[PDB]
Amino acid sequence: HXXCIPXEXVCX
Repeated sequence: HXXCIPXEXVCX
């Protein structure tokens, strides 16, 4: 939701 952060973070 709202984007993705690769490494430390989430997709969605």
